[PDB]
Amino acid sequence: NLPHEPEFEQAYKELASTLENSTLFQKNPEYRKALAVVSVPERVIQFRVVWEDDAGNVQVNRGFRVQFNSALGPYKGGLRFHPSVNLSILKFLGFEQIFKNALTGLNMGGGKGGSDFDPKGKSDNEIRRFCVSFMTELCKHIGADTDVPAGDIGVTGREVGFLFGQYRKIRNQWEGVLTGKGGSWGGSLIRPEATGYGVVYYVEHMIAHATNGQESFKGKRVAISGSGNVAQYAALKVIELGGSVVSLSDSQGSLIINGEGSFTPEEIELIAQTKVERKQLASIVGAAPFSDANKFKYIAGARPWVHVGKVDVALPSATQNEISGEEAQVLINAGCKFIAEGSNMGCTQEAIDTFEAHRTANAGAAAIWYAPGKAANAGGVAVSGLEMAQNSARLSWTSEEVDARLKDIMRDCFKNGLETAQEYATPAEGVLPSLVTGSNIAGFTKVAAAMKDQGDWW
Amino acid sequence: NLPHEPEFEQAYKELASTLENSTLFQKNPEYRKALAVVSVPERVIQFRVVWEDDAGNVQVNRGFRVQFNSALGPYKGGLRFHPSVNLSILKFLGFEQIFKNALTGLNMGGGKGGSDFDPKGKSDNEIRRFCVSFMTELCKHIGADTDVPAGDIGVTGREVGFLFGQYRKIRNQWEGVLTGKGGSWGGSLIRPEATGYGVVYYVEHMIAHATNGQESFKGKRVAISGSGNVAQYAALKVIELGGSVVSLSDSQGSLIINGEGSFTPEEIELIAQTKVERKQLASIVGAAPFSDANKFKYIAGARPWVHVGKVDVALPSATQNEISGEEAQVLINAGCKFIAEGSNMGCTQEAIDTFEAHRTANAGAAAIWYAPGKAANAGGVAVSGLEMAQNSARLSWTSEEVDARLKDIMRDCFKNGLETAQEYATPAEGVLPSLVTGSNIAGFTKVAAAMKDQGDWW
Amino acid sequence: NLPHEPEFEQAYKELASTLENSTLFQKNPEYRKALAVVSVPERVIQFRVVWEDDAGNVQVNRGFRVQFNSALGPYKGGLRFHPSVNLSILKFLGFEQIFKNALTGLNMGGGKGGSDFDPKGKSDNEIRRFCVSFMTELCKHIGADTDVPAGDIGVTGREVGFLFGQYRKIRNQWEGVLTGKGGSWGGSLIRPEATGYGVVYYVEHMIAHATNGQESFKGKRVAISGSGNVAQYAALKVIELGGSVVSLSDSQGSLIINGEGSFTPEEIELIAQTKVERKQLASIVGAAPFSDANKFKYIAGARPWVHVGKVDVALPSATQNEISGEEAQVLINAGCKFIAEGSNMGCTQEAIDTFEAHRTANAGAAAIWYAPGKAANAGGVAVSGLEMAQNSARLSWTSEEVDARLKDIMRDCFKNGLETAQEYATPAEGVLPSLVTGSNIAGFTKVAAAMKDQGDWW
Amino acid sequence: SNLPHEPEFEQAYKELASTLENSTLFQKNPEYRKALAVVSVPERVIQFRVVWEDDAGNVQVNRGFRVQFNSALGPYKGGLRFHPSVNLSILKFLGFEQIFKNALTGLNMGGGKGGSDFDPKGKSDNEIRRFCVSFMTELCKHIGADTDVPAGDIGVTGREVGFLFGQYRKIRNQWEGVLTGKGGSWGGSLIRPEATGYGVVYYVEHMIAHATNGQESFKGKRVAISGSGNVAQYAALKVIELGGSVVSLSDSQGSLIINGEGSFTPEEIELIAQTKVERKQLASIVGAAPFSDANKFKYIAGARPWVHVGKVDVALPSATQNEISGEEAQVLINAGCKFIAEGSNMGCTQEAIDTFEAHRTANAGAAAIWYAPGKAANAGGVAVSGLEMAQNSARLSWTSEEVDARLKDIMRDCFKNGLETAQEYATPAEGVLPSLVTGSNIAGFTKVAAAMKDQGDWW
Repeated sequence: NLPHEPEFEQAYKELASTLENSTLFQKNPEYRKALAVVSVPERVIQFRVVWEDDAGNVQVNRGFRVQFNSALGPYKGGLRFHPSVNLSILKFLGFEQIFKNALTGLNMGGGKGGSDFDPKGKSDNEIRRFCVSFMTELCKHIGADTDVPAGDIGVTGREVGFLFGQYRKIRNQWEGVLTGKGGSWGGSLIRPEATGYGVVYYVEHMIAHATNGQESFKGKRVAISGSGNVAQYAALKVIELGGSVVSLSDSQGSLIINGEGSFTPEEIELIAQTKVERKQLASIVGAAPFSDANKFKYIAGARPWVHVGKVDVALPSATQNEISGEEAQVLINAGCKFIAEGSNMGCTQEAIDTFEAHRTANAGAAAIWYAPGKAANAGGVAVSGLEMAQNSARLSWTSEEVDARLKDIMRDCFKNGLETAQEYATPAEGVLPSLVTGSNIAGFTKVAAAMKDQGDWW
Repeated sequence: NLPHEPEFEQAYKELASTLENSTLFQKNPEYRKALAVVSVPERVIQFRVVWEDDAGNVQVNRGFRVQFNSALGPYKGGLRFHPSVNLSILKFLGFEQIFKNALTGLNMGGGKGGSDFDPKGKSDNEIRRFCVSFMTELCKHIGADTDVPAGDIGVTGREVGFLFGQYRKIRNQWEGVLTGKGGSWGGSLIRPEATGYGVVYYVEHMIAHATNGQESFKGKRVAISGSGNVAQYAALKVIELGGSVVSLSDSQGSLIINGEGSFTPEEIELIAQTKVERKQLASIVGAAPFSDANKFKYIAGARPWVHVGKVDVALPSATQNEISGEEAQVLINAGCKFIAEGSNMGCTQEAIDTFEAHRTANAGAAAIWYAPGKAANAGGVAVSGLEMAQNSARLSWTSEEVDARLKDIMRDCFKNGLETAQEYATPAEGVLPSLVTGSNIAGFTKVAAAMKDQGDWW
Repeated sequence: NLPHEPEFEQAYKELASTLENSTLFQKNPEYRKALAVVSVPERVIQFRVVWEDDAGNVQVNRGFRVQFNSALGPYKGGLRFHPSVNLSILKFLGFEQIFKNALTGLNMGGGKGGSDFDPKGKSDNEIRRFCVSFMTELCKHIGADTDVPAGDIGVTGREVGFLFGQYRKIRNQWEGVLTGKGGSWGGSLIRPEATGYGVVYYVEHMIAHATNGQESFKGKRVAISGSGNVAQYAALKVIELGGSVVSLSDSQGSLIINGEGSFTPEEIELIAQTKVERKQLASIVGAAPFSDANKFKYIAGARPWVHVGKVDVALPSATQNEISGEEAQVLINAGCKFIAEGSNMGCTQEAIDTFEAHRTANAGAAAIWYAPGKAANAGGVAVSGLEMAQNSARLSWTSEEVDARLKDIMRDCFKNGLETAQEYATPAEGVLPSLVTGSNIAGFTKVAAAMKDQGDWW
Repeated sequence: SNLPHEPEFEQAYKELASTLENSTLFQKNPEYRKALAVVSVPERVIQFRVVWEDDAGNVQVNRGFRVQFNSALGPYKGGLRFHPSVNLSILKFLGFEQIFKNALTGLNMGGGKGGSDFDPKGKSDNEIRRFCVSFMTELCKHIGADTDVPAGDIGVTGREVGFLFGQYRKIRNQWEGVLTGKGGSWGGSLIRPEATGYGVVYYVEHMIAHATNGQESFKGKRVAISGSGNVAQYAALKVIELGGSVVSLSDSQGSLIINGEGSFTPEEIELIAQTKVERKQLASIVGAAPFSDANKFKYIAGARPWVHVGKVDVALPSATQNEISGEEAQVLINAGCKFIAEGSNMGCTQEAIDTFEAHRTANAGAAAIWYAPGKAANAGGVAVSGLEMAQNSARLSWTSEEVDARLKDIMRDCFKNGLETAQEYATPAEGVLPSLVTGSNIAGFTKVAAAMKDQGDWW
């Protein structure tokens, strides 16, 4: 009899239902066996981790690595360091990573792990001492051809460092065992720009499809939210591609372009610099260049969607639930034909249905086409693939070579949605398929077809 | 004393007798010692396989992996499941595969394995359990840096899958350990088009050498027998290069182009469909577009060769023994300058002799040039290389890349045979070198020299 | 107490010095702790080697692998068979290899190894037996991901193959375990040309920076000394890039041009022909094409430098101490702006000094710029990385691809110097940074930061 | 070849070649001269940087060594020393010597030594632990219960062997006899703390029986022991159990001697032991009973005991290395001493051994002082190491008597082997005691090089 894993049970249940709400089990009833086999993890290793504080007292924590599926590649997925962390939670995140990884087209499996060690308040020494203990046991079960972890909440560049360093010390091997590594020791160019650029390349593959190769980002006006990695870099891509960034935002208010024009790459770098020193957009409007009142209007308390006027593309990249149902409709009245999430769960369920019913009711390129986070924002995941690719050759690509390849990888991710929705939720003649509905299913179907080829089920 | 291995002994003779009838041993008489050493296998694992049939009974079969030579690369060669299988047979096919893999210039060794297990009348369930057991032992002695098997008789997608999955299960590693793998779990694009395209690419390099790069496939008429995947895809690549595909065939008869012109790509495809439907060419000529008497002429019970008129290239891609002595001479009467086996052993010994006695009699592009199977149709073998390349970085290539690279590899195959005939079987001045001789020796020399470099012999 | 290690102790002291003559320890006084930690090798293997002579007597020699630092990659570096060999000498060379290797940008650590085994006067059968015995133990501590050794004094192609083959037999793996491999069994194209081209490309990147990208080698008069492959392949590349090779020279004398005009490839192939036959430059001047006193002019005794009139670029590539203080001054008065080493210790300390004190005294493109051997002749190292890169996919590149990539590695190498010099030895405005100082620090800082990232020090 | 200066080693090598030359060996077996050049180079030496962290959290660096010298007879056996004077030279020397010593036990046990130059002096248990953790993280690659089984030495005791053991088990994930000197509940052996001390007395008591044609034993015998750690403690106790008297112990600060004719008692030895636990000195314990009593005891500051005990029969140096020189050798000759063997490693300098072996040549019979070398006589602690492995493999914990019975046997056969080896090859004049030094060195060398020849090491 199972224990209570409510975080996982729901993630399980969300998948089942979307597979049932589709033609997948009419055309292949035998894929209920796939769901049954796939949702038991292949392997879970739990381990005590004993580490020492700056005072010398003993401290105990629980370390986990859920290694869910490896049919399409080595186990791949993040490490989480947070006092909430437990099996139930890492399964929920392992499970989903199978299918979000699978959706990219790369040869990557699915897993997640970490510990309930709480890095808040700890010194860098304490972190280093814990990482060293964590990796002393974890080194046994990973490797560049077996399991390739990465970062997540409370594990970034610094901890990836400590973990890589101790893997090496024990294993006597330099290899792509971890991703999100430093640039001099097997890290990848276009990592910081990965999620920003990846969203833009994805939407570009949507445009060409809907417009039969006739239109692109060029000429288009693009309203964007947020000002961190994700917005900055999606903004820079629109610009290089001859488009128009017409809005940025932070949590206190929106900076939008007055009339026709865009942000320039010079201006975006200013906004970055102030986001490094953690100053809010209202603080830079009093000086040049943002003081120009003919170009910029700063609106306080406001998300940008209602203030941008006529827009063609919409890119939330700030937080979750930053587009409501009333903002979805205003976006539709404003002529916006495309929308993707740079941020995870960026659009509310209300707004999602609003985009999907509108798509449903408008044949072709009169529709507003929506892309969920799990596909459009997988540029971070894609570039991890390319880290390992380069790590395998022990060689650094150029920033042009990674960038170009990143785009191709968002095409495969685009294709996987497009083709799976055309097959399992066939729209009417004229109508665009559902990239959301396609993208919740494609991960499962690639992985289950794989599992059957390999005798994991029958 | 030695055992009886007629299959191996026969193939060992043929190579000795190729090698003796040349200058190889007058320049390097010590290379006789390489011959003695190379033809004793580096390693051979034989093993019992106990497996359960659908009725609950114990079944016993013999498992084999002959790992012959690894000087140029790790062991490369297929698995065969047929009741005929035994050490001698595998030692035959594995010995050959050393030299025919070597001939490509890719870094590949030589081996062969499989079993006396008979897939005839076996449920897919019985196949899976045999594959799971056969792998349970085979996994100890193989691995991507060590020994990389593939398909052969009785082993294709189904078994390559079951074998891969069980390897993954025990070894806990995702890697290029088998080839002919699925598209989603590490197969290469251009896998089906690989033998057809490779033959066409081999011929292209014949044309450039033979005319100094004044000619190509552009403007030439190509006779092609066969109408399965090799014939199909060779005809397509010909058409892509500006060539005319003037014939297709099957066991019952021939479909030829009337006068001048070519098959189009949508005509190959229609044929390919009706081939999947298991119906013959004679049955589609009642309808359009093959009912056009201006364009097509069905000929029952004929091979295409005498009925195509004047022709530039010929591509045997149906069966063994489809060009007789009479048909070689008719192709020579019809001005055909290039003949190359897409099918295996496509030309009968008299056709080969005819073509060789015509080359010796005609300096330059006057001569008909024959290119043998082991050289012309190693494109399935070459894309096995490109499958492995990709697997390593865990990154799919494009069609455009895999395809580009195949031509490169077929250039190397061509160069190896060409140059080896200039050196060790030197034709008179202005007369083309022998690609049959070249290609039966190039293998041996590359390995023998490499073996020496490595202290395998001295 | 630590043993007397004079050659290592001096090499440590030189670094500690060049690190002190900089802002590095001001800006980061913690990095002194790196110099401490880094300068004790991660690991050393010493081992008895017992091997048999042609008479059948047991002979004993010592074998060493210093695995110094593995932060930027797996250990990389040469093996040396010379009777001087001890730990101290290999410690010295390994130490410097870590920093030389980091300079390229590539993911290579640093090591050295070998034995006191004397090849001088040993038969090719004894070398082979020692290699087998030697590699029987060493196999245990190297591999394609741990340590990739190579050649040095006493270890060429022949020895390399003997080492490769015994690693194959034991480990039963074909991998990129060594570099300098035969072209059939994992070699790379552009190996011979590596140092010569490498040099030229580094000077092309210099030009580019020092003329804000408007000049290249196009139009430039280029002084070369030497006439072995290094000068020859530097001279072919200059000419490939639209530049003029106006001198070559042997130890006996110098062949130069009269006024405008330059060496042609074909004339270089005659100097290459007659340098294989061990004959001198003075001998070939009797005949055409060199006998043409209008184009060419042989000067016995002399080096090129005073006789080549006005010149732009100066590539010493013959033997040590070949540019004195005074020839530096003449190179300066001839208008030379660029000078690299292809031959190690090509410039004398006085000439290095003249070049730097000239650079310091002449803002911008008025300066002569001196590039040091460690950065300029990193071409053989670069291609070592590219050889491995190729062995990780079992797929060899074209000459043109290895050539393109050798260029970019030389760019990274330039960058690393230039940027480190801009940082830790800031030049005055308009003055070029010191690449000698650049390349001395850049190695250490790159390896030091990575060690901190990976918690090897704190 | 360039070769580094390893003075301690080179000397131990040359002296072995000497004692083997000075005998009928290489005439009867001239091919063994080839084993000489082979044996004396090590099979494998692993060096490694050890990086660790002090209580303030500052980085510290140290040098790690394991010398794997010979393995023909067995897996590499021999201790770990943590002392600031440690280098490859010293470890090669201690390594080399460990080979023949382990061969003399008659258990299938090779030779080697390792350690670090980490000084435990002044350092907290948390620092040592953290040191052993980083030390073992690298060493775990090159050792194993069928490969290399290290042990204690100066700087490494039961404390450090626990720390090291536990980090092996973490990384490698096997519990095994990959070390010795272990605690009684996690693979340890009974009699390990007793073993060296017991071993030397056991050995010496066969010297008595032989030299006295069965007439005498330790019964009656006054025996001058040096040192006051575990070796001298249980050596002393073994002499008191066998009817002898112990008339001295000592530390680095001084010697504590008997007055008149009595002995140390187990009661006293136990107190001296608990004093040595806190690591207090012999000068700190003579100012209250039972060591005040100046009719039984006299405490001497700065002195080794030898001149102060007067007339002695046996001498048992168990303090530290090079504690006996020619001066003291002659002092023991003049004291009527007839038997001497070291408890401590390498207690007698070459001068002592030249003296003792000159003395033996000169005087026939029971007038000779007879010296037993280290490799033969203080192999009791290392014999019991082999039995610790035996017991880990057997997966059982043998009784005190069973181990003792086996230790006993081991030192018997070693004495026999040494005695019978010299008798065959360095044959004495009539009456004259045969050389235990030349005999023990041959018997081991032969066993090693003979096993090496068979295994294709030399030919």
